[PDB]
Amino acid sequence: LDPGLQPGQFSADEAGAQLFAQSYQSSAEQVLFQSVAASWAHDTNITAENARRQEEAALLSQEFAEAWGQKAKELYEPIWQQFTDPQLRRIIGAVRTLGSANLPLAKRQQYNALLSQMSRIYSTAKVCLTCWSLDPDLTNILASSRSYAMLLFAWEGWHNAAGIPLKPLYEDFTALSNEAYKQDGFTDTGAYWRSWYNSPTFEDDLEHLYQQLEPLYLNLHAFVRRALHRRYGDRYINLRGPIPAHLLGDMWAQSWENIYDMVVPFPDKPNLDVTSTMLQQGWQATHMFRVAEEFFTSLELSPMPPEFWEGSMLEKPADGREVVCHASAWDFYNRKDFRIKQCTRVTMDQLSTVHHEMGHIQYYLQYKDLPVSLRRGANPGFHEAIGDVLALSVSTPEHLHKIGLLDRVTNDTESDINYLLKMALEKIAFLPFGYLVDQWRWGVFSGRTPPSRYNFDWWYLRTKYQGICPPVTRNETHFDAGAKFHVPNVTPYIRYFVSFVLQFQFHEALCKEAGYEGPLHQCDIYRSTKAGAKLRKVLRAGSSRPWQEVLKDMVGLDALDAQPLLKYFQLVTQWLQEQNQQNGEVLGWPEYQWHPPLPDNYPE
Ligand SMILES: *[C@@H]1O[C@H](CO[C@@H]2O[C@@H](C)[C@@H](O)[C@@H](O)[C@@H]2O)[C@@H](O[C@@H]2O[C@H](CO)[C@@H](O[C@@H]3O[C@H](CO)[C@@H](O)[C@H](O)[C@@H]3O)[C@H](O)[C@H]2NC(C)=O)[C@H](O)[C@H]1NC(C)=O
Ligand SMILES: C[C@H](N[C@@H](CCc1ccccc1)C(=O)O)C(=O)N1Cc2ccccc2C[C@H]1C(=O)O
Ligand SMILES: *[C@@H]1O[C@H](CO)[C@@H](O[C@@H]2O[C@H](CO)[C@@H](O)[C@H](O)[C@H]2NC(C)=O)[C@H](O)[C@H]1NC(C)=O
Ligand SMILES: *[C@@H]1O[C@H](CO[C@@H]2O[C@@H](C)[C@@H](O)[C@@H](O)[C@@H]2O)[C@@H](O)[C@H](O)[C@H]1NC(C)=O
Ligand SMILES: [Cl-]
Ligand code: NA
Ligand SMILES: [Zn+2]
Repeated sequence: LDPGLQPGQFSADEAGAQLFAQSYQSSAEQVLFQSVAASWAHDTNITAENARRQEEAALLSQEFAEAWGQKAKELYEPIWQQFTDPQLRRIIGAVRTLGSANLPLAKRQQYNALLSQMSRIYSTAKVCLTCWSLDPDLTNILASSRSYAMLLFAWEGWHNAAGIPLKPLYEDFTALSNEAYKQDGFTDTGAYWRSWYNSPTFEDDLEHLYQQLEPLYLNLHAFVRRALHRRYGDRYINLRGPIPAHLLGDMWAQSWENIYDMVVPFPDKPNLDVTSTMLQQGWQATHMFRVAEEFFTSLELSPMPPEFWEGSMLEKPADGREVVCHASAWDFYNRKDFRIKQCTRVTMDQLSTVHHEMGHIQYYLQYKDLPVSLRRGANPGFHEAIGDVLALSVSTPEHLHKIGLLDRVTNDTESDINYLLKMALEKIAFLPFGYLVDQWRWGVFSGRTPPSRYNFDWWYLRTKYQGICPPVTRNETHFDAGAKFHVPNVTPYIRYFVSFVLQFQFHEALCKEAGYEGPLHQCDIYRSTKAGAKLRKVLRAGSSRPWQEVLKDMVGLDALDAQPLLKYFQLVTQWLQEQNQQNGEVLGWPEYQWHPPLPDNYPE
């Protein structure tokens, strides 16, 4: 560790702790910068040499964390929790958590190499028949093919290609992860991840929210399944069974907006999927980012800096390069560089993704002057919800009209149902998946799910929550969890479930603040500078204050609450119920064992 990056001496008291944190800050920014830069060089240009550089950057970060972590303990262990400066308690709190820096060097190198290889396997996997990548090829097939066999080929090929090779590495990762966080005093890595919400009743709180949301999901499910039956027939759709996992428009069945064309109740109202118009009008990636930016400046939030437009990767490279395509927003921790890396396609759902990612950037811009340790969301759910909140306004027919993507506007009950259904396919359908992923991982971390039940426990949860089944037989050679990015990339998931609740709480608060008086799902906060100021206050706080308090100041409540989401969707909730009753549907999938047959001519 460079002389310049090592900790010196400070008095063992609060005034010295302030001096400590300031000195940490100065060297931390240099260490984070080099680490994020090496990650960037790799992820926008995957090569062995880039990987080796990234691995060395990670080791350097571990060394830093160890020196400053050990020093924070040495000087402040008896007294940090009693400090008068609450920001300073949070900073010391973060600095003394060593994580992977608790590993001896040899396990460090093994841990870093495992992360690097899991990521390289996920992002370079291909399905060959001439090889299809996940982005754009397999995404497009899953989104717009309607051929059972083609969808099955893409689904099965992806799951096999990414998942199977990941399993030995993921087992070794899990062991070392646990070994690391056990030395910081947690039972397993999952306990550590859960501690970020600082809520003794976290798991119970989540389960109480899910119980209120599940009826909506059950009703959406029944309706969609019925629509699928009418297209695919009773051989491949069981009206009392789970839905085959390849038919819902997405590789993970995680959101269903791409099958909107199959379920839309009133098809001679305005077409609410504007992808065509976007293509017809010749939208490019850059237009999508500029349109998102302009929403943000309409609120008197910050524009993207020059360094964002010069630095970002906003399209998949056409040169020789292999890249990580999964969309991400990057803070280089130097108060100056911020970038998005996305293999942007010209679709409506990607317009939302652009907003999601710009939400991350906007947070980075607003809190960049805080101490590095506080440069994060009030909780991880907050960071994931910013961009989605704006995208709720953008997707309203009224707003789409204003930006030239919808000629006709209508304000009638049929158009509303169409709109709310489209939104339920995006939002309601995700809830079970958003909940289940970390249940899987918590079980793996705690040892409840050993390697010998990875796929068994995955599909138990996928069926339990989502009501889907694999369209071909799976066994424990398969590692279907590892065919989802966040798993080999070691990115927590529960944040997305929290996000999907939070974003409706935020939407209701910002619509109220903007003076809007109509139904929640028709609110557009565009150009509301009052809404901007309320949102800006959250962003600027970073993690400096308890998330419960930040939320209370924003929405008038100190807890996650499903009531705003329920109110948003009220009309379609009522309507789907009535439709399912009228059609004689069974809610749920009591034939839980059912799986579809293979096609006759398959794979050939
Ligand atoms: C789409 O249409 C709805 C419904 O509009 C109502 O019924 C229609 C058939 C017409 O007769 C309309 O004239 C009628 O308002 C619109 O929602 C309605 O918005 C208004 C305000 O924009 C709401 O009124 C407010 O009520 C509060 C008290 O509760 C007062 O303090 C305010 O001064 C204001 O009068 C009204 O509650 C609301 N009604 C419903 C059904 O919720 C909706 O705004 C419109 N959509 C768009 C995007 O224009
Ligand atoms: C596109 C996005 N990408 C992550 C990237 C997270 C990441 C963290 C650390 C290193 C690399 C990447 C994000 O920015 O958070 C995403 O992964 N989802 C958002 C999203 C948006 C709408 C609906 C659901 C979700 C969940 C999630 C997903 O698509 O699975
Ligand atoms: C992708 O990364 C490689 C390194 O892994 C880059 O190649 C280096 O480029 C510099 C400047 O042209 C050369 O001096 C080095 O000798 C190259 N190293 C190797 C081992 O090839 C490459 O330029 C990167 N590609 C892009 C488009 O950024
Ligand atoms: C796991 O499965 C592999 C591939 O085939 C799968 O199982 C057979 C029986 C078919 O039903 C097929 O549709 C499935 O996808 C096998 O090659 C493998 O040996 C199986 N068992 C083990 C222990 O890996
Ligand atoms: Cl999280
Ligand atoms: Na999609
Ligand atoms: Zn995100």
